[PDB]
Amino acid sequence: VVGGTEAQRNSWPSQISLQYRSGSSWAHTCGGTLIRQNWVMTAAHCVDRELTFRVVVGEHNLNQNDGTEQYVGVQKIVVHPYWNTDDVAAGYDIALLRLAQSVTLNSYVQLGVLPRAGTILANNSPCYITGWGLTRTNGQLAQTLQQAYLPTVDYAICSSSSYWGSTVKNSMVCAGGDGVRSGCQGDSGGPLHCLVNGQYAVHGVTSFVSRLGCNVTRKPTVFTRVSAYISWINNVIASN
Ligand SMILES: *[C@](=O)([C]([N]C(=O)[C]1[C][C][C]N1C(=O)[C]([N]C(=O)C1=[C][C]=C(C(=O)[N][C]C([O])=O)[C]=[C]1)[C]([C])[C])[C]([C])[C])C(F)(F)F
Ligand SMILES: [Ca+2]
Repeated sequence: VVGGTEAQRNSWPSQISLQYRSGSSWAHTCGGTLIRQNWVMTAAHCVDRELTFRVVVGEHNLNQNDGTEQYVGVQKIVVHPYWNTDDVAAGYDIALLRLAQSVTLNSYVQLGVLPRAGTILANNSPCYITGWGLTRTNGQLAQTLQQAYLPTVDYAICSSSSYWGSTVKNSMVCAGGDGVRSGCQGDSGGPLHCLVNGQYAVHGVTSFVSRLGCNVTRKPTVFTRVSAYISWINNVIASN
């Protein structure tokens, strides 16, 4: 997250770090949100790959012992059936990951709240991204959870030619696009927390930003619109 600030240890307790085996040690590669105690929501393209995955909940500094961490393996990856690795811009960039045992909840570990199916935000909605991704284009990972105020840019505006054109669709959400603050690599798969009727809920999963760079004016960070995939989520979880 470029242009962020570091978050307080207990603000965003559904935040997770998704990591791989890197071999001898582990390496953050994306974010995720805790949505059940044995289930996490992240982006299909962060689990595209043949690596071993773990998840870390109660994580504030990726280095440094926090005193609050729980580390749990991933048992089972369900990618959207229509995701195609070649095409982030088609959408479906969404995956659920079954953990090997359920985490315990506390003040640093909590379940993400999901929007009602179908909800769409007004323009210029209040929303935060959070993550450990690069703090500059072609920079380095934060060591501490960062967060950045990114309000929404609605589908017609984000849709216009001066912004994403065509490449956005309506199964997606745009937020930011001011030139200063944005998502960046290593924030992929994590939450976009929006304020709606006094409670924060997770309305996006971080997907993509532009090839010219992370914080570019008029190319907002783009995310999977959670509210288009409610029924898919609940059907996976039901099934396993
Ligand atoms: C994540 O932290 C990171 N996301 C990405 O890395 C994603 C993964 C796939 C490519 N990603 C991009 O964000 C890249 N985007 C593009 O290269 C790109 C932009 C736009 C389009 C498009 O307009 N197609 C339209 C059409 O009409 O079909 C395609 C491709 C950028 C340059 C890096 C953060 C950036 C969120 C992680 F890094 F892990 F992946
Ligand atoms: Ca730590």
